[PDB]
Amino acid sequence: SGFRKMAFPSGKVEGCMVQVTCGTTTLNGLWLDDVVYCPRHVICTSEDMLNPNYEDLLIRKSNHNFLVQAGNVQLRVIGHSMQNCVLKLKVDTANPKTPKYKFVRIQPGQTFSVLACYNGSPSGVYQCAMRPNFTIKGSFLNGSCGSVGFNIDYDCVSFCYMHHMELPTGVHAGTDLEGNFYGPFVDRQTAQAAGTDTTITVNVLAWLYAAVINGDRWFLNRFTTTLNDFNLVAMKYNYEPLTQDHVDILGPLSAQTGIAVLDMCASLKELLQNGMNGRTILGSALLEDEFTPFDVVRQCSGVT
Amino acid sequence: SGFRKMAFPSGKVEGCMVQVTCGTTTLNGLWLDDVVYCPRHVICTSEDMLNPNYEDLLIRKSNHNFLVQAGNVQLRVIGHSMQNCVLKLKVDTANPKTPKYKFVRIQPGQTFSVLACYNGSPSGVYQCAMRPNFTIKGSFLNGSCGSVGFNIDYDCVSFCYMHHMELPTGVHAGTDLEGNFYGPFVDRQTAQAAGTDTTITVNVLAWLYAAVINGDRWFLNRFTTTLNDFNLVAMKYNYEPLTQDHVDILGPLSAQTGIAVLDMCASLKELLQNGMNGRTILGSALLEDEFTPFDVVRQCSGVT
Ligand SMILES: Cc1ccncc1NC(=O)Cc1cccc(Cl)c1
Ligand SMILES: Cc1ccncc1NC(=O)Cc1cccc(Cl)c1
Repeated sequence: SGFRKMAFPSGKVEGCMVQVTCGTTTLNGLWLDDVVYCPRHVICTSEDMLNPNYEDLLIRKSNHNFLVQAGNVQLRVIGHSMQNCVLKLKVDTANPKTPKYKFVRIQPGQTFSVLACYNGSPSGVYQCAMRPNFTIKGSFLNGSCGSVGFNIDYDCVSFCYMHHMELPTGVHAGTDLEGNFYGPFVDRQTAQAAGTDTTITVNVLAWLYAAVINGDRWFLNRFTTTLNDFNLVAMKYNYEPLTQDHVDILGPLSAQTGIAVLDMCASLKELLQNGMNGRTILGSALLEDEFTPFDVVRQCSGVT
Repeated sequence: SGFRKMAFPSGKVEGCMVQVTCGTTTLNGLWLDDVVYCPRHVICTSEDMLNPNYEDLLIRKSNHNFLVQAGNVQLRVIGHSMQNCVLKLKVDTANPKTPKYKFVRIQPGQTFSVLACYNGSPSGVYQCAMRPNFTIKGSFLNGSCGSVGFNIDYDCVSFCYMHHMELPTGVHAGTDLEGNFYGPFVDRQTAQAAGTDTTITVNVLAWLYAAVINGDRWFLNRFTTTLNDFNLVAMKYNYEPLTQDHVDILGPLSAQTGIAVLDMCASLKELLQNGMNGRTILGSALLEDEFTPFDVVRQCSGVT
């Protein structure tokens, strides 16, 4: 019993964190096999960030200008290349701590753990969601760039995110491990708009199922609804429209609790229209959307 | 910018997790140097838990009855002893992954990271507080017993908690690494009362300081208060009385923000008396008490 915002154990990722220095800028890199991945803005100075020509900037750099340090040992850089917004530094040594891994581009609404790092050293781990507007509400300071987001399936680490930038609104933006930004963001010191962000409806419903399982049932009512009626309410409250695909992934939780998905939707509809009236659900006074249906199943069954 | 419920990187602790089996019961153990620590209830059957005589139960067991498995390799048990509510299994091999460590008994209101484990395998990491009533609101299932709570200071892991029991109210109880329970709990299948739990006032004030630093300032008002006036309000709302010691630890945050501690108390007083009026602070619709003043300083400065 109990429900927590749980992150994956960060050990396999800690063994991959390195510090990358280029000139005066230092940030985090990910050392997998004989390649170090880091944000390409490591090659910029503060003046460059206003409007960087990354190709021209990288041309003034050689293998010896990239200082890669793993813990306390220096790695020899024998190759460098830019792929989208990431730099790939070929080193002469394969990381002995390289776990089984994959690079994956996650979908908005999906969750992942973040290992926040400074100077190649891990400082903390937290669980977050990729917002529908492709931003993350992380906790990152200067020096955190290159910190990564991941998921773990038994022994395989699926890297999904690399931190690049804090928008003027305090929210965060980054790339997949191929250097493609999630969202319309560019790695430039210019005001950039994150779109209107919506609440991840399917995740809120999954979290209401987690609440029923853990004993918080006060919100369950004698009502039901339809996908069309519920979506009229979701639209009014800036919730993502619920589709049959979302209903299908809620199936295991609906089977476990015996509460049909559309019945849970009617509870959510009443919570949206009436608020919580000063009550809490799973220790929260608001509707939580950072737990996918898979996260609820994993946590509620103890998957290691 | 941004403020998250961040846990310590769990890597140094993952390398210590083992599975301990005794008869038909399996739970988690902590392998440090040549000793495996686990809850003593590993020696009980379901029938024993109603009223166990642990000394009599342990006498029927020999070194060979304790099956300790680290990952996939078996450890040879050469000694066994009971210290309070923990079993200490001497193994013939020192854990090569033993980090620098200490055993510490934490105070109520202090925070720590938990590495939830099943069959000696880590499944998740979350940050929590030891409640003033010595319980923790964790996320633990059957098989999680022996999962540990810790803090990390540079390279030293301070182990502070071992999970033993879920109370009939869904809250959790456990021991320090010397087997002493936090609270009045006994490792027995009997209804046990956790006292009245209060909100950790100093942690809420530290979190309001984290809010001001990150931009959420709407709650700041034109008022001030005294320790005695504030404590009258704290008493009414079941908040821990604030002492000069608490004011002293809030000093660094007060210096950083330029908001005197008693001015922050007046904001908290108005929030307690008026609620949030539908607003949020750091993405929360309630007053958060799981961040100590040290956690706010560490997170807001990027301590690795
Ligand atoms: C200071 C900080 C805080 C949190 N995360 C990240 C940062 N750093 C930056 O955003 C630096 C920067 C500036 C313009 C473009 C890019 Cl790609 C990166
Ligand atoms: C089932 C479960 C869920 C979460 N944490 C722990 C558990 N397990 C137990 O509480 C088992 C037990 C029973 C009576 C006394 C003691 Cl010390 C331990």
